[PDB]
Amino acid sequence: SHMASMLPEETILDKLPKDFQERITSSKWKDRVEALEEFWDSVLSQTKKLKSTSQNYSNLLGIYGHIIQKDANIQAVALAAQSVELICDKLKTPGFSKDYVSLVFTPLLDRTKEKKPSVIEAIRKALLTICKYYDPLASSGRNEDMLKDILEHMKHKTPQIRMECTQLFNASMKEEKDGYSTLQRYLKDEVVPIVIQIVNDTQPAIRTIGFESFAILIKIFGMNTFVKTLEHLDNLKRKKIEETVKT
Repeated sequence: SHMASMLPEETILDKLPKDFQERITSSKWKDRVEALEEFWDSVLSQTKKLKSTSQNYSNLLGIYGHIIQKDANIQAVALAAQSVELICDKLKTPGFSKDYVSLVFTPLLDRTKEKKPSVIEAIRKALLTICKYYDPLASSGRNEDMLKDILEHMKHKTPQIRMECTQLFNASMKEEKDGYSTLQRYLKDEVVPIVIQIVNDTQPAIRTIGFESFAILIKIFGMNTFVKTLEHLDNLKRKKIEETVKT
């Protein structure tokens, strides 16, 4: 006698094998991967909607975060990233809390140093999903901590990290449809200085991402507000950016 017809919520914490803790902390690579893969194949991969109430996902997410941050086996890293992505996407907000985010966000940003296609793709997907539910550019300003973390990684000494994190930031700018106010507050004093460094990088792959960043910024705020910055860049780079705005 009610109006809603909803998808039932599911639980997964009760389905973690009793030897999960033991296997996930084993020195043997196969022990960790089998534990991760079996839980993924039989439980997580088929999950459609997760229950938040009285379900404390911190331990599990903490385990995944630790793996992403320190595991020497990139296959275990990929599996952990895939698992985190799933939990965030099926629990959504407010269930997947900022406390939960803290257990996995920096680890993922740090691990963007990985180059193996399948591994970095898994890390990328988890980061994009987390940023979808917790928009770093949120006008509320609630996620500026995440924004600062991303901006800091865009200045990382490791080229792969600068590139991947700048691409993540670009995705956030392109996906934004709920207010540009926060992005604008960070624009001239924090964002532009970093994008300029990316655009002037000696590596062409990095410069390309930088041109994309500036082009996106121009499509959002307009050309006029960046005239001073653009006029200071090398003539060739300015032209590259203008051309990218069209593409």
